[PDB]
Amino acid sequence: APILGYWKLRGLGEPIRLLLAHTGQEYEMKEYSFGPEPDYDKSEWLDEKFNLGLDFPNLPYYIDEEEGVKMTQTVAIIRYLARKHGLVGESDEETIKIEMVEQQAIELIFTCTRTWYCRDDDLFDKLKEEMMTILPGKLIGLAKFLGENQYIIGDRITYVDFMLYSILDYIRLFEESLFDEASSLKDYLTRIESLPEIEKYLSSDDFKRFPITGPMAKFGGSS
Amino acid sequence: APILGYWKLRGLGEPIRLLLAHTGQEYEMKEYSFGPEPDYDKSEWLDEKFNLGLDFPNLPYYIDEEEGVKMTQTVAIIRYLARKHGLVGESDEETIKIEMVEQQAIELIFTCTRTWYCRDDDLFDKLKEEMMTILPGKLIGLAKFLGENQYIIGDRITYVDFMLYSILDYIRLFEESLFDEASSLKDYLTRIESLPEIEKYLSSDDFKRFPITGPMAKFGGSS
Ligand SMILES: N[C@@H](CCC(=O)N[C@@H](CS)C(=O)NCC(=O)O)C(=O)O
Ligand SMILES: N[C@@H](CCC(=O)N[C@@H](CS)C(=O)NCC(=O)O)C(=O)O
Repeated sequence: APILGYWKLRGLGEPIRLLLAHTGQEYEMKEYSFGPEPDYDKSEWLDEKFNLGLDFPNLPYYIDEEEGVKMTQTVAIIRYLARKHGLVGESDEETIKIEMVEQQAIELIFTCTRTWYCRDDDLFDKLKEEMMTILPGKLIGLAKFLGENQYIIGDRITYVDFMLYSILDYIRLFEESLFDEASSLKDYLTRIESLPEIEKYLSSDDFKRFPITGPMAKFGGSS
Repeated sequence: APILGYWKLRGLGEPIRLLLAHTGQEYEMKEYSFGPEPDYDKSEWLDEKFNLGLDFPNLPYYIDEEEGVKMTQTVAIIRYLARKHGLVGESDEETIKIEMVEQQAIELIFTCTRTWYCRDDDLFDKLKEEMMTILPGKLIGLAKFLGENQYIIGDRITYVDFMLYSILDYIRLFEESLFDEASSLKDYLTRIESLPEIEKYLSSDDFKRFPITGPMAKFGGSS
């Protein structure tokens, strides 16, 4: 039984889980809980961080004793699963578009993370006003790149379609208004939400839209 | 004639340039300068940013009219060049270790960037203290992973060796002391610095260890 380990957060792990659900691959979900308020300690992880044989101990991690796989980097994990299930590029031309979108998606995660995890309230407002300036342009870039395609690379679904759903959804829940004039991307999310196994996943009583981030974060973090 | 476009900083562009020098590929370096103090305007870039036909306009970017390549994501760019010059994995097993190291290297960049660019003074101090706490453990992980290997993956150099060089060097310049319990990595930097074409590149009258970061940054922004 392959094992995916992560916090009880959508976070970075959700794209991987969406891919797994889509591809029908069975896995055990190993979840870690933070400690109580007001410090939300990571003892649950830190007591085991070095006992799993991981080279670069981190969450998330992916372990498959049967295939001798033991990894710990989100993008490395998802690319590995994508390669296995044929959800990668088939030309160098496709691979370029895909890896750009991958990296554009990760860029959105870093700009969102640097704000949502900000401790100072005054700095949070500066970071947010600043984000509200930056994000429309990124979403328009994505809409343009997508055009009238069903998925980001065409009518074939790729691993970055799952990486883009999660981050776009998180942003959506942060501020609907950012999508007020982006029906193209809202239509795209709805297309993904209607893939059978995704519908199944989002319907599960395990699934909840929040928490997205850790309990120490200003946005998300709170069921 | 391929064009690589970046600021006149080492930042995310340097790994790509180290690879290009190593592989003997000819390129034009298109550099952008910041404005005068104390605003350091980005006009040189922003005047032109959306007029280059890039899908996700950003620095760095890579353009090759001849092969119809036009990209804007550092990891995507370097992987593209790696694929073309055979500096990628030769099994899925190698590719896993490579992409882990890639992502571990990018993790180091995001930790150091979130600190060196910190707009607040109190948070900068906390982030620097947090960094000093986090980093020894990461470097030790890298030293262990490397062991008695000449390069990070083994005896064949890959693109993630150039990624790892740059970020380890930047960290070295930030605080030597961080390498006290992981001295294996200083030998590794020396091995990289002695590859013929790298030696050539680092010996150039155009090469300087600083500036690493932009001039608005709290560390690394001064030649
Ligand atoms: N909630 C964040 C991600 C949180 C997360 O996964 N953090 C990781 C670091 S990449 C972690 O806690 N690692 C465990 C450790 O500290 O060793 C998001 O939505 O992007
Ligand atoms: N010097 C920083 C990176 C600085 C950098 O390259 N910034 C990029 C962000 S990807 C930039 O200026 N891009 C913004 C743009 O092109 O508009 C480092 O240590 O890596």
